[PDB]
Amino acid sequence: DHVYKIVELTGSSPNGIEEAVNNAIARAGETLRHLRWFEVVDTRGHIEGGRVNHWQVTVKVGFTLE
Amino acid sequence: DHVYKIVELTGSSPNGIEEAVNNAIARAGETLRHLRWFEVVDTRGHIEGGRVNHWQVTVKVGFTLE
Amino acid sequence: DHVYKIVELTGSSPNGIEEAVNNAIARAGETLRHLRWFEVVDTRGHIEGGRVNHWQVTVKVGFTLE
Amino acid sequence: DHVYKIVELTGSSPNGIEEAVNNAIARAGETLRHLRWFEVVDTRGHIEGGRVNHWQVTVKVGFTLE
Amino acid sequence: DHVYKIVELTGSSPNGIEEAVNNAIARAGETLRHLRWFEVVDTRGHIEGGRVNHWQVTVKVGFTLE
Amino acid sequence: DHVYKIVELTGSSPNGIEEAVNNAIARAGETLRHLRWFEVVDTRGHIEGGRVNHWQVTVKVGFTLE
Amino acid sequence: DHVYKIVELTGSSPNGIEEAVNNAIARAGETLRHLRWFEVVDTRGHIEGGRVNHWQVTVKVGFTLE
Amino acid sequence: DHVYKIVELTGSSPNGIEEAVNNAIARAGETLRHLRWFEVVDTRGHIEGGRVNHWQVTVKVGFTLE
Amino acid sequence: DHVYKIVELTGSSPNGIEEAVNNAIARAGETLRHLRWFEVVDTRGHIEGGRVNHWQVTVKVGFTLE
Amino acid sequence: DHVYKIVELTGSSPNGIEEAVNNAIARAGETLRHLRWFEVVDTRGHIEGGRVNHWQVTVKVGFTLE
Amino acid sequence: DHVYKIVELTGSSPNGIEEAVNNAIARAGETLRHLRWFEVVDTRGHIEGGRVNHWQVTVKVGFTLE
Amino acid sequence: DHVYKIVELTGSSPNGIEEAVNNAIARAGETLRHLRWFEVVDTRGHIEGGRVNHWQVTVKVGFTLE
Ligand SMILES: Cc1cc2nc3c(=O)[nH]c(=O)nc-3n(C[C@H](O)[C@H](O)[C@H](O)CO)c2cc1C
Ligand SMILES: Cc1cc2nc3c(=O)[nH]c(=O)nc-3n(C[C@H](O)[C@H](O)[C@H](O)CO)c2cc1C
Ligand SMILES: Cc1cc2nc3c(=O)[nH]c(=O)nc-3n(C[C@H](O)[C@H](O)[C@H](O)CO)c2cc1C
Ligand SMILES: Cc1cc2nc3c(=O)[nH]c(=O)nc-3n(C[C@H](O)[C@H](O)[C@H](O)CO)c2cc1C
Ligand SMILES: Cc1cc2nc3c(=O)[nH]c(=O)nc-3n(C[C@H](O)[C@H](O)[C@H](O)CO)c2cc1C
Ligand SMILES: Cc1cc2nc3c(=O)[nH]c(=O)nc-3n(C[C@H](O)[C@H](O)[C@H](O)CO)c2cc1C
Ligand SMILES: Cc1cc2nc3c(=O)[nH]c(=O)nc-3n(C[C@H](O)[C@H](O)[C@H](O)CO)c2cc1C
Ligand SMILES: Cc1cc2nc3c(=O)[nH]c(=O)nc-3n(C[C@H](O)[C@H](O)[C@H](O)CO)c2cc1C
Ligand SMILES: Cc1cc2nc3c(=O)[nH]c(=O)nc-3n(C[C@H](O)[C@H](O)[C@H](O)CO)c2cc1C
Ligand SMILES: Cc1cc2nc3c(=O)[nH]c(=O)nc-3n(C[C@H](O)[C@H](O)[C@H](O)CO)c2cc1C
Ligand SMILES: Cc1cc2nc3c(=O)[nH]c(=O)nc-3n(C[C@H](O)[C@H](O)[C@H](O)CO)c2cc1C
Ligand SMILES: Cc1cc2nc3c(=O)[nH]c(=O)nc-3n(C[C@H](O)[C@H](O)[C@H](O)CO)c2cc1C
Ligand SMILES: [Cl-]
Ligand SMILES: [Cl-]
Ligand SMILES: [Cl-]
Ligand SMILES: [Cl-]
Ligand SMILES: [Cl-]
Ligand SMILES: [Cl-]
Ligand SMILES: [Cl-]
Ligand SMILES: [Cl-]
Ligand SMILES: [Cl-]
Ligand SMILES: [Cl-]
Ligand SMILES: [Cl-]
Ligand SMILES: [Cl-]
Ligand SMILES: [Cl-]
Ligand SMILES: [Cl-]
Ligand SMILES: [Cl-]
Ligand SMILES: [Cl-]
Ligand SMILES: [Cl-]
Ligand SMILES: [Cl-]
Ligand SMILES: [Cl-]
Ligand SMILES: [Cl-]
Ligand SMILES: [Cl-]
Ligand SMILES: [Cl-]
Ligand SMILES: [Cl-]
Ligand SMILES: [Cl-]
Repeated sequence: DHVYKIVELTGSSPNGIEEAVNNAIARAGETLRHLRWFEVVDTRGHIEGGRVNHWQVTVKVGFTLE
Repeated sequence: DHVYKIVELTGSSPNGIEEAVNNAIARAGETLRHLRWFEVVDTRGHIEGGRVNHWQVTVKVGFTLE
Repeated sequence: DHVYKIVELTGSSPNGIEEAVNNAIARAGETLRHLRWFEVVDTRGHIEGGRVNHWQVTVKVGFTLE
Repeated sequence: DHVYKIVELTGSSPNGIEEAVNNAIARAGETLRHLRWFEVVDTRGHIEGGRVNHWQVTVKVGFTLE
Repeated sequence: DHVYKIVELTGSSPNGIEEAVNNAIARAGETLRHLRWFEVVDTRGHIEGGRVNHWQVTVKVGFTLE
Repeated sequence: DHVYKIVELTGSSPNGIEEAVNNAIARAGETLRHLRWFEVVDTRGHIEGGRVNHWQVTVKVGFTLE
Repeated sequence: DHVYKIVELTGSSPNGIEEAVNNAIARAGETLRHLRWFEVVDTRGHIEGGRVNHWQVTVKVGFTLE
Repeated sequence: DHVYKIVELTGSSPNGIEEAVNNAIARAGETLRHLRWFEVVDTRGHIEGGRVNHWQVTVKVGFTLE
Repeated sequence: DHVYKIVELTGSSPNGIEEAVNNAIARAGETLRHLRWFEVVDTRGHIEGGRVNHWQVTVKVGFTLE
Repeated sequence: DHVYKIVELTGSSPNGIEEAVNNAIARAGETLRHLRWFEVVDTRGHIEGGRVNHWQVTVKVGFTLE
Repeated sequence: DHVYKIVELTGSSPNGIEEAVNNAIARAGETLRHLRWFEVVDTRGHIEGGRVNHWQVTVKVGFTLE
Repeated sequence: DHVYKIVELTGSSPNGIEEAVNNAIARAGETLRHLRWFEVVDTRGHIEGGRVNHWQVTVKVGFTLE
């Protein structure tokens, strides 16, 4: 039966990890269809002043190809 | 002296990463004894609609065998 | 152009992942200068009673050497 | 001269590993062109009753961009 | 919500890879309950004469703890 | 705030590593927009006679989705 | 044929690496049966004063399930 | 006691994974002696038309040196 | 006898990989002493226009502590 | 609460692994303070004649920053 | 059809990465036959004065056994 | 200048890790020439009764080809 595609995206947020991945999954939902699962590959961030100003979570999203 | 066992559990939460690991550690605490440390091995999730509905954190938990 | 040094630090917090990394980055900012980016290498923790009492996030922080 | 794109797909089959990858490569062949090589990244599966009902092989497929 | 345990088992078979994992999953199903997914970690084997006499596939099996 | 996509490309050159990645980035720039960073994942090549005739560098390219 | 379970243990010793793994295998031998092979995953330790006071070797032990 | 050498071979087959490794092991058995164990390192393949025409399993074979 | 320290630095150059590492090693040579070996951990870069404007090679440098 | 720094050192000894790491930890203890834990990253060595004359164990040492 | 052997060599050069691998492939072509592909495993080097005097690229070369 | 070959051997010993590698390096020195360095890839062992009877250290040995 089924075939899936896995794209790598990195979501950003000034607020934290969960927010960063949700942004990435929201932006994927706009353009792709049948989002099933994801996997966090990596957590990074930008430092401004002496503080984190962007959390950057890169993520693999699995979705059904029809 | 002592010997430790490491078990692999994956906790689930609709709320996020810290809640998902806490759930895993709570469930381990009911059945095992002398939980000492843990390590996150992996963060994954399920997507429903175009949103994350389950954060799935898999974790290794170390505990003393007596 | 520029050369950067990457140091490995692990931040601690009784509250969670983002707080743990912020602590690490705060302490780095006191002593180093020109902090540019970071990467999370590893999330660990201590368990007291049957609950997490310390989140330990180890992180690599990149900063410009002048 | 040539530049290649690598896409990550996961093929499914109730029958086994080879069949799962063939399904993934068939579905890629429908939409893409000049498939040259593949690499198995990962073998997973779903368990129903106490038996495997889906073999899930994830695969990287390299193809020529023209 | 839910919590899963992941155990590592290595199944054996003189016939090949799918049979080896099925054996492992069968033996897990006898003793454990609510087997949900698995992941192949590793494929090894024993060589007798100049031929493979045992396929050894080590696998991670996830199951719901209730 | 922002969201990035990461695509995997492998560039080719009969001259060497830098040229191979530049080709890949050139070809990505024709079709994609807002290329921000890249990472080398892997260096391979084809041998013809007893000499390298193609350097194949596979690379991950990050770019802003708008 | 045979199906094996692999458990992860970490043995401790104030003396060194071999002693640490032997303690882990001894404690496994008390409770499990048909220990066949082991693999070292990791060597760690505790530092007291400015000296190692515990060698911590984590180890995967494979054993036959009957 | 003994000392072993591990050589890396990749076997090929138009039929599948088990056949590919058997070929590699057969060819090793012709030239080497006392083949004891193997480990799969990697599964790759060539695509011709839109179909797999070669399965290429690379494998590490351990054998006793006398 | 001798004990070594390994620091992680990332060198930059608009020209390529070797120049980037040389810059890192030059800047290490100014401040440290007895540089013995290095290892490349990682090759990254910045893209400006549709072209690489900085090669970023991160490197581990080993040097004798006396 | 607390923040730790992890430094990478490689200790040497003509005698063996434990001696090598002890030398590394001794040299760290002279200069740094509040050494808490270590992890072995890697074991290497130099061969002179047809024998090992230096054991080189590289190690990560964690210590409290105050 | 076929069977390949992979050997691991490390080529050296005072000039850089491409030269180092070419040396390794040249020396392999003298003694082996039917060199098909290679893969860079690792880039290291020796530092003399405060400068790189040898680039050491270790490489895996695949060649047809007939 | 120079070119090195890396071979993978696994040394055995009922006594421990250092002895097992020394055996591997001794057996390599009988047949090969100009052994320069080695790296430990892996520590395994056989369990007899409830005790380790063979320590199996696999090692990569680098030697000059002339
Ligand atoms: C090796 C390397 C890694 C970097 N990683 C990141 C990153 O993960 N996130 C980020 O926002 N910027 C990253 N940067 C950009 C960094 O913040 C940069 O030095 C300044 O943004 C421009 O000098 C990286 C730069 C280098 C050289
Ligand atoms: C390779 C692969 C990985 C998957 N990983 C997950 C996961 O991490 N979490 C999850 O809830 N479901 C996972 N699923 C199940 C996925 O959500 C599935 O397609 C639907 O649940 C049923 O089609 C996975 C499926 C595949 C094929
Ligand atoms: C292999 C190993 C790993 C450990 N990792 C951690 C850790 O990540 N964080 C921590 O607070 N303690 C850690 N500990 C210490 C653990 O909590 C310890 O058993 C008690 O603190 C003292 O016995 C570790 C201990 C061992 C043996
Ligand atoms: C960490 C994790 C990994 C999973 N991986 C897979 C998978 O690889 N394939 C799959 O079909 N389902 C997967 N699932 C879904 C699993 O079968 C799930 O529990 C049920 O499908 C719904 O509860 C996964 C779930 C979790 C939590
Ligand atoms: C490093 C090492 C790895 C081994 N791996 C396996 C294995 O994966 N499967 C197996 O049946 N035997 C394995 N053996 C045992 C091997 O077959 C052994 O030499 C004979 O069984 C007894 O000498 C291994 C032995 C060593 C030293
Ligand atoms: C395991 C494997 C890996 C290969 N890798 C490459 C590669 O990285 N680049 C390439 O041009 N060809 C590669 N080839 C193709 C190789 O050059 C092939 O043997 C001839 O091109 C056709 O026989 C590979 C073949 C195999 C079996
Ligand atoms: C990231 C991390 C890793 C640690 N790993 C270990 C370990 O491997 N062994 C150990 O005995 N203690 C470990 N500890 C505990 C460490 O010794 C701790 O700081 C003191 O024991 C209590 O502060 C670890 C602590 C942290 C934060
Ligand atoms: C990065 C890369 C990896 C490759 N891997 C393989 C492989 O695993 N097996 C294979 O038969 N050919 C492989 N090839 C060769 C591929 O099939 C090639 O593009 C055509 O054979 C000649 O253009 C590879 C080529 C590249 C550039
Ligand atoms: C996950 C991630 C990785 C990045 N890595 C790098 C890098 O390696 N080098 C770099 O110069 N900039 C890097 N950047 C910064 C990137 O160029 C950035 O999007 C722009 O510099 C500012 O938006 C990175 C950014 C992200 C989100
Ligand atoms: C890829 C590579 C790795 C090396 N690793 C080591 C090492 O781990 N320890 C060491 O003492 N020397 C090492 N050497 C140096 C080696 O012993 C060298 O050939 C002689 O010391 C000088 O020719 C290495 C050399 C190369 C080319
Ligand atoms: C952990 C370690 C790694 C080393 N790696 C290398 C290497 O990659 N190349 C090299 O030429 N020498 C290497 N050396 C040798 C290093 O240059 C050595 O300190 C001097 O050559 C003799 O003291 C290494 C030494 C150690 C201890
Ligand atoms: C996955 C696997 C790994 C093994 N690894 C080893 C090993 O590292 N050393 C060894 O002596 N035997 C090893 N064996 C052989 C093991 O000891 C075996 O069960 C008995 O020797 C014959 O049943 C392995 C067997 C399996 C299935
Ligand atoms: Cl990917
Ligand atoms: Cl950003
Ligand atoms: Cl996945
Ligand atoms: Cl595990
Ligand atoms: Cl769930
Ligand atoms: Cl641990
Ligand atoms: Cl802490
Ligand atoms: Cl980085
Ligand atoms: Cl499926
Ligand atoms: Cl590839
Ligand atoms: Cl378990
Ligand atoms: Cl999983
Ligand atoms: Cl090409
Ligand atoms: Cl990245
Ligand atoms: Cl302890
Ligand atoms: Cl194993
Ligand atoms: Cl830069
Ligand atoms: Cl090193
Ligand atoms: Cl590091
Ligand atoms: Cl030394
Ligand atoms: Cl650690
Ligand atoms: Cl190898
Ligand atoms: Cl050299
Ligand atoms: Cl090496």
